[PDB]
Amino acid sequence: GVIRAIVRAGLAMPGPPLGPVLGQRGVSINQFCKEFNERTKDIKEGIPLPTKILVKPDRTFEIKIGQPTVSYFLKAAAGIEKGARQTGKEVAGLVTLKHVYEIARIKAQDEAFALQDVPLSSVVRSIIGSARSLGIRVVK
RNA sequence: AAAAGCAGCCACCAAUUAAGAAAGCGUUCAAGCUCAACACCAAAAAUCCCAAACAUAUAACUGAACUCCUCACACCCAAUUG
Ligand SMILES: [Mg+2]
Repeated sequence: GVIRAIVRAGLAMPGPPLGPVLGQRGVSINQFCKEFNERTKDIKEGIPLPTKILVKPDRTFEIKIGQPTVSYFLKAAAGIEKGARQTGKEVAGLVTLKHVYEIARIKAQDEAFALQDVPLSSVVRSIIGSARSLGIRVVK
């Protein structure tokens, strides 16, 4: 019916997360990989991009890609790749306010990513809480 | 190389208008099914089980050599004794 993937854009086509996991349901991996590579080339690579693949009963696909994620997104915005081993103890990310405003503004895009709130405060609160759960803390 | 929500540890925020970084079930692994919440909502052993038997007429009856009623009283213990 519907599957949710998070394979990295730059990553061409692995095996487990796109081979047997999908073969059990019968698919055409060629077209899926081609569309994924096209969407990856359409924008700078090196960032995960979710997707809402719509598996039709006629063995046809209609991929629906979106904006980057939140984990790696904030990890790259703060400047640290690997996260903390124990949070919130092992602090790491220390983001200011202007960067948070900018990242929230550029994230406020795809409606499929839960954008049922008119103001942006409610939306940015979610990513702020997610960062708090991570080894990142909001400065100022 | 993997556990993403349950091989192991951390904090467990918070957007859905209004509620789990997940309380179970099932997944190598994700897939699927529920829940927390919201909208009216005790019996068994060998000859054969063993007293008939009734729930609905007024709390009181029956029941000794125990006590009493007429008379006179020494006349219900092993061994032993007087
Ligand atoms: Mg007498």
